[PDB]
Amino acid sequence: VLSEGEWQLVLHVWAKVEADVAGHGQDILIRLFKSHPETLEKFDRFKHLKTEAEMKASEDLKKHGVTVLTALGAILKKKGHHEAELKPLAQSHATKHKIPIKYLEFISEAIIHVLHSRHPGDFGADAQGAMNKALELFRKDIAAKYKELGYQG
Ligand code: HEM
Ligand SMILES: [Zn+2]
Ligand SMILES: [Zn+2]
Repeated sequence: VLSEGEWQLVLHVWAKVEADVAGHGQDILIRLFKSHPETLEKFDRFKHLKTEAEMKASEDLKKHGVTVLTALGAILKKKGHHEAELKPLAQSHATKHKIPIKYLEFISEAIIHVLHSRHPGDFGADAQGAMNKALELFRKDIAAKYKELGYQG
């Protein structure tokens, strides 16, 4: 798991995200969809977006990026004790949206990339390592719930 020093790194970086939730959210979803256009196919809501310029122009996509980062932030702030927050998310993503764990890996890479792009000075390799560990813990706990419900992978 994460050391206290590592949680400190994660939580101090997150405060920088909270200074511009919509901007980070929009950048992360666009990075995901450009890097892995197969992920776009899971969203009936967005699958009509064919080009990067169309994604940037979508107010609805920006709104969902706020939804995603708000939910992720609430989880990170629980410092590993996130069972009540994580369970409804695992439920809906396994049983309704049908999102494979690999796509959670892809969005984790997108988050790291955008944090680096927006915060090149402050987001050094130690914070990157710590953020990677936090996102791994998130995936590990979701995967456990997926396995319980008989989805896993
Ligand atoms: C950081 C990881 C993620 C977080 C925190 C997250 C959070 C959420 C939240 C809070 C909702 C709305 C409530 C719900 O339906 O559960 C949602 C909806 C959804 N999510 Fe996720 N999500 C994440 C990753 C993904 C990925 C990687 C995909 C697909 C590749 C995905 C697909 C969806 C879809 C299809 C919906 C329904 C959207 C709609 O039609 O309104 N999510 N997400
Ligand atoms: Zn891909
Ligand atoms: Zn706008």
